Amino acid sequence: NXXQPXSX
Repeated sequence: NXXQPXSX
């Protein structure tokens, strides 16, 4: 998860 690129 995260607003970051595909991850988690």
